[PDB]
Amino acid sequence: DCPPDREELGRHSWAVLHTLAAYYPDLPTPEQQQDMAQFIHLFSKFYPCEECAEDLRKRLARNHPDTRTRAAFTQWLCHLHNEVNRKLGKPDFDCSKVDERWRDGWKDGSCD
Amino acid sequence: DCPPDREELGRHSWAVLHTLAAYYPDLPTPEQQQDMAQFIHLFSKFYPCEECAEDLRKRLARNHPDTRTRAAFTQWLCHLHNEVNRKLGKPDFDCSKVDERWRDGWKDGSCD
Ligand SMILES: Cc1cc2nc3c(=O)[nH]c(=O)nc-3n(C[C@H](O)[C@H](O)[C@H](O)COP(=O)(O)OP(=O)(O)OC[C@H]3O[C@@H](n4cnc5c(N)ncnc54)[C@H](O)[C@@H]3O)c2cc1C
Ligand SMILES: Cc1cc2nc3c(=O)[nH]c(=O)nc-3n(C[C@H](O)[C@H](O)[C@H](O)COP(=O)(O)OP(=O)(O)OC[C@H]3O[C@@H](n4cnc5c(N)ncnc54)[C@H](O)[C@@H]3O)c2cc1C
Ligand code: NA
Ligand code: NA
Ligand SMILES: [Zn+2]
Ligand SMILES: [Zn+2]
Ligand SMILES: [Zn+2]
Ligand SMILES: [Zn+2]
Ligand SMILES: [Zn+2]
Ligand SMILES: [Zn+2]
Ligand SMILES: [Zn+2]
Ligand SMILES: [Zn+2]
Repeated sequence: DCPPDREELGRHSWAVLHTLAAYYPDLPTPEQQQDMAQFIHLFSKFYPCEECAEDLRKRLARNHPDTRTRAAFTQWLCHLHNEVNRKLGKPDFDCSKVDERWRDGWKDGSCD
Repeated sequence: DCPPDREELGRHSWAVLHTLAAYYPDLPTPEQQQDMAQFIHLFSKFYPCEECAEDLRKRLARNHPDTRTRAAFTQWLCHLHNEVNRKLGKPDFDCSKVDERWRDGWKDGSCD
């Protein structure tokens, strides 16, 4: 029960972000589309890893969140995460698997 | 690497929320105060535990986030969490300890 470090906070943050994405509507209202884009922007203002937050705001200044549908947003966010992975020398996550990882469980049923 | 369940997602969500609070400014601008209140409201719209999110929106409809300073917000959020703890038959967290838990580490140095 110590304050989470960069690694622990980062993992939990992605878990939160990818989970919210995984359950976002397939057919969001215009308000939901605006709200979710604003949510990601606000996260970028307050994420307390200052280097991380700066990096993120830079990225979002060009690459605005795609919140048009669940499919779009889950893909958008998976790609954003892979950009961070690449910076940190981590492998790309296969974005075609984003639903298995964050909603449905692996196809082999190992999460059932 | 399975989709987090209610318990795992909840723990990580509180970790994220209390950490953002712990590092929020002592002297936030009016824009930061509005932004952080909006951030909490948006979280309440998208948190995918539907019972949880409903519960939260109900609470926030009366008890709006206090984002006036770091001290206020960390306390506000600790109290909000304790309301949820109480519903779930968990003990109250001592809010006077919120900085030890989420920023500084325990006074005994066990986190150093
Ligand atoms: C917006 C943001 C920005 C950050 N910027 C920085 C930074 O600039 N510098 C820095 O050092 N750290 C940064 N971090 C923290 C960093 O990205 C990691 O969270 C941290 O290094 C821990 O890495 P990890 O290997 O445990 O797994 P993480 O990258 O935390 O991934 C957690 C899990 O998510 C899954 N996953 C991995 N990639 C993807 C993907 N593309 N899509 C969907 N799921 C995936 C995997 O199952 C993985 O185990 C940032 C975090 C966030 C949320
Ligand atoms: C906004 C929100 C709402 C939720 N609503 C529900 C709900 O209606 N029903 C439901 O079943 N679950 C709900 N959850 C999930 C639930 O609150 C817990 O996260 C989950 O049951 C796991 O509990 P836990 O005992 O692991 O610790 P959590 O309550 O997840 O706490 C994690 C850690 O935070 C620290 N902590 C505990 N209390 C406080 C506090 N008051 N202030 C600061 N730090 C604290 C402790 O170190 C604790 O180990 C909600 C979560 C959130 C974020
Ligand atoms: Na660590
Ligand atoms: Na569990
Ligand atoms: Zn690292
Ligand atoms: Zn943790
Ligand atoms: Zn699109
Ligand atoms: Zn790219
Ligand atoms: Zn529970
Ligand atoms: Zn986890
Ligand atoms: Zn106040
Ligand atoms: Zn109360």
